[PDB]
Amino acid sequence: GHMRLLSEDLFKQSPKLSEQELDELANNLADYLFQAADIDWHQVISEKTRGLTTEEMAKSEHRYVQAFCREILKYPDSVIDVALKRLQTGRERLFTTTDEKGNRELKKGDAILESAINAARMAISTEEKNTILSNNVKSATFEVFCELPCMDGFAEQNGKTAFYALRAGFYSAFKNTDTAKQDITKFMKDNLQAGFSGYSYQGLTNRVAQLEAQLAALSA
Amino acid sequence: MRLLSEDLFKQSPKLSEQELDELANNLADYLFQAADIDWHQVISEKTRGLTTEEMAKSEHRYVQAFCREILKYPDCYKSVIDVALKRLQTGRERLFTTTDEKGNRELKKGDAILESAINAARMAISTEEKNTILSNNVKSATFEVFCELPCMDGFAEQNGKTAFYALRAGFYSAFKNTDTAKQDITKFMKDNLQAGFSGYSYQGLTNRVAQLEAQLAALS
Repeated sequence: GHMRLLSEDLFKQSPKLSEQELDELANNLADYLFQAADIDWHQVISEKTRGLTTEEMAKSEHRYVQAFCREILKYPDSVIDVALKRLQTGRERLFTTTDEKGNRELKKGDAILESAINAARMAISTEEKNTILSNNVKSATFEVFCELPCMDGFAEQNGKTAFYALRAGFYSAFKNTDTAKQDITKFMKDNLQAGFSGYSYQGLTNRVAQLEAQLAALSA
Repeated sequence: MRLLSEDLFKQSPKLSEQELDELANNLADYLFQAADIDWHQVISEKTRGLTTEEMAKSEHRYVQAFCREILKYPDCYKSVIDVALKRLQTGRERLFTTTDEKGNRELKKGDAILESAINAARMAISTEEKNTILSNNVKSATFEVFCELPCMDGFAEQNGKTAFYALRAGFYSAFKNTDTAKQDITKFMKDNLQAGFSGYSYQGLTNRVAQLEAQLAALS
């Protein structure tokens, strides 16, 4: 199943999982983690395009440069920086638009580039992403992880300190980018299987209970 | 000293046992002084009635004082004593009654300013008495004065909601019923200052775990 979007029980029934779909769940939760990771596109597109021309960027691939540059369509327009700035200016409706089988012209408008950015996000192979990231993979991949449903309130249930422990155990999770994926999966698996206990606060409370009951019944 | 923004918790261990006890003690004392007394949770107390001659006798000094102060107006018929009460919060600004002794007065209303009556009650009260008047409502009040200390400042933000709650509960349970209460809390205080505060603290639950592991492996 594709639900890592399980609001909580992701961290609940994982404990609690036979090695099969635990190794599975960890693996493709990792795959999801990369696949979702934001690339901060503006530098990326500018550095891939330039110094080319409107018709000639639409020529290449690089699927994503194309997917993004299907937005030369709104109106006329290296010169992509121009596009960016000259667009994000207003949230209102100004820039003209094309007509295919019939006129839809004064429309977005402020596309928020969810149009173009999203298009790109759709058109980029994930590996290209891994390479293009190169150790910013840490903050980005972790940053998808943080907005997961399962991770929804962690910061305020467990506190700042527990949350930082988790970030740091995540960055320390993989070195170097070479094995990045294989690394992260590991971490996911090991946290999914038991836990997440501390970094959980309850996990810790329980850990201490059980841990002093086995320094208790040690009688022997 | 109290009011130490951070230090108190971190630097309380280790003060010499005499200094620790001085802190635990003067601390209980503060919690009890600063306790917000919140009258009108006292109205339904022995005003149920009527409830007429109370103000006459009113064994406990606070009712004697308070009432013998609030009896100088018409008492507000035609909606027990409750009717009259309402006329003085929303009475703003009615400017009504209080005939002396002689005539006039005209009046303080105000609705007027009960604050004279509550000044009466609170000046007519001791702190031990306060302990008495609270009655299992002591827990909450004394706690929400304890969170007003500088050391408690960001406690739920660093350690999270769950720990804040465990801390509360642990505090509330610090005392079985009223008899020994001032002592119990003191013991609890001393108890949590000597060591820690460890969990409830996040960091302390961690060290506590790793140390119970170091005792595990240190022996076995």
